[PDB]
Amino acid sequence: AQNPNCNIMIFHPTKEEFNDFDKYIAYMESQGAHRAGLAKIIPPKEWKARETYDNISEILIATPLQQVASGRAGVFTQYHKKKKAMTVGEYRHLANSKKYQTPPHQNFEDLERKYWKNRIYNSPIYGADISGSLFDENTKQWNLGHLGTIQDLLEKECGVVIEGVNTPYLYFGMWKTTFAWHTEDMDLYSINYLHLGEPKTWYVVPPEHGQRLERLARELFPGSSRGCGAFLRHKVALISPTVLKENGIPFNRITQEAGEFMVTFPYGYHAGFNHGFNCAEAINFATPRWIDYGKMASQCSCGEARVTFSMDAFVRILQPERYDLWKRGQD
Ligand SMILES: O=C(O)CNC(=O)C(=O)O
Ligand SMILES: [Mg+2]
Ligand code: NI
Ligand SMILES: [Zn+2]
Repeated sequence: AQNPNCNIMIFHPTKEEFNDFDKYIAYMESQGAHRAGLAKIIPPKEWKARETYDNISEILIATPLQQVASGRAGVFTQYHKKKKAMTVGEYRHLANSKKYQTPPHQNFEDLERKYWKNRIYNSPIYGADISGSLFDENTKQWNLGHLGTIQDLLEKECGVVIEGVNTPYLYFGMWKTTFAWHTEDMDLYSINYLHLGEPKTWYVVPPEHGQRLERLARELFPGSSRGCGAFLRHKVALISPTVLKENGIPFNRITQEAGEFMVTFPYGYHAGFNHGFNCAEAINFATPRWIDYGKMASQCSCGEARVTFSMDAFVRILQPERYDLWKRGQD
């Protein structure tokens, strides 16, 4: 079995290997990449997402989110307080202000220490889940706005035609902006490109060990656990690497830099933080290997998780028994 220790693998495709997305994902899996839950893909040196980032300041962040923490430094939840709209130019200024800027640090490890020590004492502002793309339409390889859709994959695999579309989202981050522990909707894959700015640190649990994370989460967030049998779908809970190590949960960490892709694999729990002002783009996708994960994905039916239009068909077709109860949570 390839990659039995579930290490995060890093790939360096040639420009020739960068032509066929599906084939390259399947190659990575042949080498065991999926076992980690997360892989890094460094694009060929000839490749570019677009010519420059000079003209992005007028993108609107219609609902910036202030991420307010509660709990203790290594075990906390965050809630998202909606703030007034601002442009990317305004947001970049805000991220760079004395109140919100990255502190002096030695290296990524020192910054990671400072994040876990101090995150809860600040409330950074995140521009998340903004429908759109920063890939030039003329970028033909690994353009996250031109991937094959999850609906077409399900049709090709299963023969059922369904409604729904599949489009990318932009994330504008600052120091301490945080993504809570989660898997993707319907345990899909995700791909994330860091277009510009400061890094993003990721933590990931191997898919084969996801239930160990869930068990710990139920212990650490006991009221949330009683409220919902899939409360990690709410995307609000954080657990530090120190805490994971204390409880014997297998995980790995890696820092993504501007110009690099990360792929998360089905049922790979992941969490992370941004080092400073940055812009990422991400999208879910599917492969044939995903189908069985989609059929087994947990679902939130308490009403908190509230997700896209397109998830309806996935639940309806892959999880008909759950559909009724899940839909009640949706409405
Ligand atoms: O970059 C972020 O804030 C969050 N991204 C993801 O969880 C992802 O790409 O799956
Ligand atoms: Mg603009
Ligand atoms: Ni994700
Ligand atoms: Zn729920």
